[PDB]
Amino acid sequence: YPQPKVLTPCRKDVLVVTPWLAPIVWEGTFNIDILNEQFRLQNTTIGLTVFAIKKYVAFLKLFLETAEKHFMVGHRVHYYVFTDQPAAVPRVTLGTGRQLSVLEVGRRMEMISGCERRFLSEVDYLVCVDVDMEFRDHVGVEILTPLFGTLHPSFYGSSREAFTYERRPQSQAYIPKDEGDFYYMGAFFGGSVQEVQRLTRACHQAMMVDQANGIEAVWHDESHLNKYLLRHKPTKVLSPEYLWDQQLLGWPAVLRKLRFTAVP
Amino acid sequence: YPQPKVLTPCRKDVLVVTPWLAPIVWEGTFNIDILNEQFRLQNTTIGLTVFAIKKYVAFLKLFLETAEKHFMVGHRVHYYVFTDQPAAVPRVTLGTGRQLSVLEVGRRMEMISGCERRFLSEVDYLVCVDVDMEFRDHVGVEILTPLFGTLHPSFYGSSREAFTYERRPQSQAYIPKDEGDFYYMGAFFGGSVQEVQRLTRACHQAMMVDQANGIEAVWHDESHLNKYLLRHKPTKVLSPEYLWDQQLLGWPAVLRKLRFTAVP
Ligand SMILES: O=c1ccn([C@@H]2O[C@H](COP(=O)(O)OP(=O)(O)O)[C@@H](O)[C@H]2O)c(=O)[nH]1
Ligand SMILES: O=c1ccn([C@@H]2O[C@H](COP(=O)(O)OP(=O)(O)O)[C@@H](O)[C@H]2O)c(=O)[nH]1
Ligand SMILES: OC[C@H]1O[C@@H](O)[C@H](O)[C@@H](O)[C@H]1O
Ligand SMILES: OC[C@H]1O[C@@H](O)[C@H](O)[C@@H](O)[C@H]1O
Repeated sequence: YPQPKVLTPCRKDVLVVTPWLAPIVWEGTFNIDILNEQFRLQNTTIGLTVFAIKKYVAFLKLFLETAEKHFMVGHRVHYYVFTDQPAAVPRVTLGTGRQLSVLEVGRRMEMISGCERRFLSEVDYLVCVDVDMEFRDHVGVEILTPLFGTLHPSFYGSSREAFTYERRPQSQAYIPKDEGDFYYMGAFFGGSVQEVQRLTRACHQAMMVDQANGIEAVWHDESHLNKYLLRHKPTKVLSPEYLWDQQLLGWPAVLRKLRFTAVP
Repeated sequence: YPQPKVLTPCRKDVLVVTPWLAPIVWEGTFNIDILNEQFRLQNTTIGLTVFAIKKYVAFLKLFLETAEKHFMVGHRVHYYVFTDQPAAVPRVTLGTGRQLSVLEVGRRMEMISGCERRFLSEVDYLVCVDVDMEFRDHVGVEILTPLFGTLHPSFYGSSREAFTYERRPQSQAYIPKDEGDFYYMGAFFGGSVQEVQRLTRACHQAMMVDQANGIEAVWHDESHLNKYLLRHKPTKVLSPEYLWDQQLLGWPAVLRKLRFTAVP
């Protein structure tokens, strides 16, 4: 492979590492051949969780189809579809080493954290996403790490005072005006099973405290996710390549790939 | 602290992440306040090993004195001085939470890997350096990670064909002309105790194989270190700030700090 050269940065237009030395994942920063070998040597299994409740079942066909094309191809994958309509889950043909479980429900942080023992035995990493999305390009093992969040596409160019963190100190999700690294979106986070269970258990515990005190954070679990990732910093951060809306935001030059996007 | 901004890289003159998403540690890439808190929360202890055999005992006073000023200040530190002259080890006054053990000898990869049980109980990380050096500036927890190597100061601008890897395929340290990420120097490596014991055990095993086959790698343990870090890629790479010789190489603009340098 091309020899990296220490005096020629690959990307000079974007921050590629956080101040706590976590990689920020952009096209041009990783050699996927290297990463694939590292992960295949450990026989890595990746769990992907998606909620499809009521009308949202309609998004599953395109979500699954495009995950088969782009999501961890070559690696073991276990999709977990949480739904109130098990009969509505479309039968999508899967590649080898890939499987799908339907988990009938009848919220997300709770549901992710009481499926606890099942995830620990079955997968090495968990990735938690929204269902009303599609994969358009590679999303692979470059994202994998103990704990990751994703830069919210509307706020990656913003100053922190503008971040819509929870601002009331009455809420467990409270973050002062002068604190904050990034604004992560709730739609794409993950990590090792142990770290995701820690995060979702914390967020759930914090939501219950707010509920008992008669307050809902301004953006619900995303507020708590942001407070958690402030205090427990992620070991990788995904760039907005990993969570985009072309309809609302276009295709800026800074995004060399649009990998996982909102459905119009 | 200053808010990192995703569209303003801190350093645009240097590669700050490897193609396998390991940070390359340069001044300007890390907020040490963040890192210090993370490590102090775990009550981190760092072991620093140094060999001072024969004449090399003379380098210990300045090495230890300047380590006290610059090396992991604020954190727990355990110096391990391997020497053939225990009475020649200078008595240097140490800061709180810091200790020094004198290990009488009567090579390095062997010696590091049979002190195995002692390191596992006493320290969380191990750092292995040459003694004929001095600390001139901060060397702290930014370096800490499961496995790290350091860019050899003479070769960081070079192409791989120029790297003085072992080129004879008869040697365990053999690396083909078209393979190779970097040229790491043997003078500064480390990691978790488990990873350093794995590395030094591998290098030792490989040296014995070469010795049994009547061959010495061209640069001895540095050759084996380079073969190991090719096949087991380091989780952080230190920039040449961490291993420099101002007499031979000056003080280039690209080096904002000279942290650990050869003694003239
Ligand atoms: O009725 C619903 C609402 C939400 N969701 C899941 O939670 C996410 C949030 O959807 P969004 O917040 O865009 O809709 P809203 O929060 O406004 O109901 C969806 O992607 C689904 O993955 C769902 O399955 N059914
Ligand atoms: O007689 C010796 C040679 C080496 N060393 C240790 O191993 C390192 C290598 O020294 P160097 O290779 O510069 O000297 P040489 O390898 O030419 O003997 C030294 O820093 C010491 O840390 C030592 O203690 N005594
Ligand atoms: O301010 C945060 C909000 O940003 C909106 O753009 C987004 O659609 C919401 O889901 C929420 O993340
Ligand atoms: O080619 C590798 C060699 O480079 C020299 O500059 C160095 O002093 C030697 O110790 C060895 O590392």
